[PDB]
Amino acid sequence: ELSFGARAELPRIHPVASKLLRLMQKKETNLCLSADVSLARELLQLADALGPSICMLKTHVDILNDFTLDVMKELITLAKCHEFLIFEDRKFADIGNTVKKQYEGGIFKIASWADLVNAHVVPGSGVVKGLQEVGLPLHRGCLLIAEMSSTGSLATGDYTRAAVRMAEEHSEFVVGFISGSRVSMKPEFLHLTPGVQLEAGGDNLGQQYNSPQEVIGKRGSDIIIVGRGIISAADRLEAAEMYRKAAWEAYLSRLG
Amino acid sequence: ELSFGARAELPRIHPVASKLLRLMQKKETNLCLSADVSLARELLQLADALGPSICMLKTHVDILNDFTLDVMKELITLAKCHEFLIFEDRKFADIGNTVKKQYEGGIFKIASWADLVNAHVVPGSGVVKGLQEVGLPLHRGCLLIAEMSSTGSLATGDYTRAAVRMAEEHSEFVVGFISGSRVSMKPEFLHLTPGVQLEAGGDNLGQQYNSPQEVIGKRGSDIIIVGRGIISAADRLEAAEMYRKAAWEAYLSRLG
Ligand SMILES: O=c1ccn([C@@H]2O[C@H](COP(=O)(O)O)[C@@H](O)[C@H]2O)c(=O)[nH]1
Ligand SMILES: O=c1ccn([C@@H]2O[C@H](COP(=O)(O)O)[C@@H](O)[C@H]2O)c(=O)[nH]1
Repeated sequence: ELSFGARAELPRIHPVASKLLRLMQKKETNLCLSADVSLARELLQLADALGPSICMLKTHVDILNDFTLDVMKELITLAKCHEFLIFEDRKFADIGNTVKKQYEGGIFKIASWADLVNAHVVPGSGVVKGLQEVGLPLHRGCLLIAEMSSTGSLATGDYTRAAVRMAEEHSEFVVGFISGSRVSMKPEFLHLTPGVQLEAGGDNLGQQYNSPQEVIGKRGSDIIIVGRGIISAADRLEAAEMYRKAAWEAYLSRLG
Repeated sequence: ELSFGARAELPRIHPVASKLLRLMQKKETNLCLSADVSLARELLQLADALGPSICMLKTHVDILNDFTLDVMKELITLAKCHEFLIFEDRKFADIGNTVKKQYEGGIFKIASWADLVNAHVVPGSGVVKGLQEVGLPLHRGCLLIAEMSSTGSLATGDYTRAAVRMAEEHSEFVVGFISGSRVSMKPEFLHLTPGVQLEAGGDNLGQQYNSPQEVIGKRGSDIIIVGRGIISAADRLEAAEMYRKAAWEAYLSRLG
């Protein structure tokens, strides 16, 4: 098992994965903030204050009441200043011809500002081929959704194996997974795990939580994705630091 | 087997399904236009000219370069005038708590103007529960994606059966399916089939085509969804009429 800093140098590493792994090692953070807010001002104030604590800020641009491309420009300024990637959790899940348009165009122009996006594998590999036509020229990366945190998820068994095969066959663009665990034995791939809180529980719409120690330490994932565990706390900076320290120590203790 | 007009009166019919089935029968159309354009002016000119030929206009609001809510107001005027439903092909596919916000809020406010949306079943039934908490009060309907037209689709076997169960257990909100065939034996549910052209072929990104006669007549679906077969033709009105007549006669010949 290699450190994040050593994985950043692997021969087959994608440049976006390398950039991420280097800033994870430099800043001692494997925390991705899930910035699940409706106001641009709150998104940007969280990005600025929590930027030093995170390797990545995950967006849902389509829930931002006051989205503009200028908001995205200000978010990029903060991502460059504090050194984190921007991940739009758009979950592309259409035919290749459609997702290429949804990624490049419309009002969001996601590919212009998102380092990373993700896709469901259920439509078959055309979803990746369509995205990669926009993303490769724009030097972007993609995550494939191999496992999901929600109750009744059908992303199990052969489905998860199909996501891993699709990733390992599109390594020029696919840099890793949304998963609950290590699903690929290839260290070039990133594992990002949502459904994370320090306390046991869930929500009223099928979300299930596991702790940073469980998903990084026992399940072998790389990065925790945390929304409400931080966003709903009074002091979001201290909450981010709690999650960062939990995920970082779980990572170190797996390394030995 | 019942006519569309008789299915509109079934005891367990959803009001949105009933409205659709009545206008299908009245206008002799089971054609859904896939309005896959980037200009509001082209979307509205297609909606006006093809409105009389279609039961439904399917949007991807996120590929419109000049989306505003006032464009959607103008589309609703045309939908009311010509009598067709608006279906936003958003393919919601996240945890329940997130999709509720993606459906109601952000820039698009999809629930404010879309009669129908659709969802992938892969996250489990929380995706439907989240959507239905916005959609039920707004008297909307939802389609579940049981099968997909694209090469390598994993929406087969047990996955398709899970989509049918999830629909039949959420019948207050779920009115049918995106599918390649009849997947439910319950006549209250609508089957809408994309991947349709008159000629054999596909695209370069995994789309596969079958004819209206195949999907309506042999495979027992209700509605054809047609994009490029119409949109790329010179005379989009005549193309819409050719698809309408094909789908309508295939439906009549299965009725006897
Ligand atoms: O399997 C998945 C994939 C994405 N997500 C997303 O991650 C975030 C989880 O937020 P939470 O920590 O508040 O539950 C939220 O934005 C979801 O849309 C999951 O929760 N689970
Ligand atoms: O299984 C599915 C579901 C949706 N769609 C959508 O239907 C449309 C197909 O358009 P086309 O006729 O131009 O191939 C397009 O908007 C797709 O996003 C499929 O093609 N297949």
